Amino acid sequence: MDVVSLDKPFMYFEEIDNELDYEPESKLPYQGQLKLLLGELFFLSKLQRHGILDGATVVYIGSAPGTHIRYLRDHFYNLGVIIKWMLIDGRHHDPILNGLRDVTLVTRFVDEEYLRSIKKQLHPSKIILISDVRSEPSTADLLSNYALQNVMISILNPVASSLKWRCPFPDQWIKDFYIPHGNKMLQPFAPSYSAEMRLLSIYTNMRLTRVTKSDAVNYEKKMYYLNKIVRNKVVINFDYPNQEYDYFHMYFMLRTVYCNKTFPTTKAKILFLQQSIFRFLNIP
Ligand SMILES: Nc1ncnc2c1ncn2[C@@H]1O[C@H](CSCC[C@H](N)C(=O)O)[C@@H](O)[C@H]1O
Repeated sequence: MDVVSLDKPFMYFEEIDNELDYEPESKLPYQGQLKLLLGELFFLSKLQRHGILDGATVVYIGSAPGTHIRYLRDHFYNLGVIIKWMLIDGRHHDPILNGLRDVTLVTRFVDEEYLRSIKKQLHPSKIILISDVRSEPSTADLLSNYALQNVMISILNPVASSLKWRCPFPDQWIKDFYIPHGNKMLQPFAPSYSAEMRLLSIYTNMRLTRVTKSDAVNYEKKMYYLNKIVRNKVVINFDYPNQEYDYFHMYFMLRTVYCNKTFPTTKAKILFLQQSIFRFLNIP
């Protein structure tokens, strides 16, 4: 691999400072669950900092199988953060999520009508929304997914939200569509050439923004450069057992996390955290 020297990785899509023409030419065990757990630990730990997580109910739509969620719940539980978890999915969840009084498992495909019923039952408690719903998917599938996610926000009115965000590819465009305002958080350990990110919103009332076909091209080119060039560098100045970019990226995400244990160095804290995550997910 190519070596490089960085002060920080790209955390949000806007920071990508170069593009590359997509080329059609296209590793870790349970990498999907690792990718989710990191982005959700990041998003939730940022809510912990703003003090809006304590006393909240996390509503996770499309959570099945959700093996990683058991690590989230344990993490904040051991931190003393009071959280209620409600995991709603058509498919069955990982049985590792069984027997937890603060985790409610719901087997159902959410529609507008049901979204109103869970809002009425949770109101006026703080709701935090996490959506990973997906119906390969077509641009029509994505458009329906993103329309449902919008309905999620307008009805559930969460204090904050994390939404699956992958723009349709320009050569599969259909129409302009709208998505919420938010920060486009990049995902370490995503599939080699995935252009998917997490749209993180903290609502002060939401505002929608139009996504055009020229935006689809910007996404394609920036994500390709990120996946082809950036994510294939070794950060030679980084002080860590593994210097590959994705670990550099993971490192910066993990240092926002809270810990009950005290460590002599930030590096020791990240190292302990990374091992704990990997051991639970069965990753060498
Ligand atoms: N309307 C809907 N309501 C609930 N779940 C939905 C849905 N549409 C799609 N899904 C779910 O979206 C999921 C996409 S994959 C989800 C992965 C999950 N976050 C994990 O932790 O492993 C599927 O499990 C599918 O059942």
